[PDB]
Amino acid sequence: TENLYFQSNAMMKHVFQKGKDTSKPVLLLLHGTGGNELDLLPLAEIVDSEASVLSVRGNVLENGMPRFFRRLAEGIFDEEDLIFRTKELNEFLDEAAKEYKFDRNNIVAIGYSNGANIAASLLFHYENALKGAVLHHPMVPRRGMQLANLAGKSVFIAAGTNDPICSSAESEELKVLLENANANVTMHWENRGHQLTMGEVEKAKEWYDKAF
Ligand SMILES: [Ca+2]
Ligand SMILES: [Cl-]
Ligand SMILES: [Zn+2]
Repeated sequence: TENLYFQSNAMMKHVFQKGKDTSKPVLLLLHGTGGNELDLLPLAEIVDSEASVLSVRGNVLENGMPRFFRRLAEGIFDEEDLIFRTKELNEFLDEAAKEYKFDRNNIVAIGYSNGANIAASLLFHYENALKGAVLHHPMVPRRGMQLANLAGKSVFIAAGTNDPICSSAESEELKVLLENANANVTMHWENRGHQLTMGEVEKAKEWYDKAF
């Protein structure tokens, strides 16, 4: 491998695995709080082994734990940092699409928790940052904002029933927000709290094969 200059000087630390089949979506992976850019690598394998993988480590630290944007407390985001980091990530997919010579307009995100949130934030703020997105246990990134039209864009949302972190009503609030902007939104339910489960990944694979 020799994309060494970028890997060291880009706006964001990440790993890239060029895929067996370039025509398939580049899978953008976004860890949850306190994880890292390797956590979700198993997910991509289960979802589309042939697909290119771009996996990113967030630029913010909360008590030693990688996060994609600052929060004061669970569910209370720094809204100025959120937009700045959403922009930052969008401007980074720009440079990574050039540097690794893949199609800027064909990227699909698999995020978990905090990682899912910035992914949903991209959907909200930047019309064409993502072709689609798998959101494992997301929240509403921000309220009261005009979304652009998400016409040909498909979103998978996996949420939990007995979840001490995200209320199921807020998970549906997210669905509705997204549909009102003409996204096609599939929604799967698990009843095992906030943990990311095999159950959901298998349903995401299924969904993914049908949407792309
Ligand atoms: Ca500490
Ligand atoms: Cl978060
Ligand atoms: Zn959850």
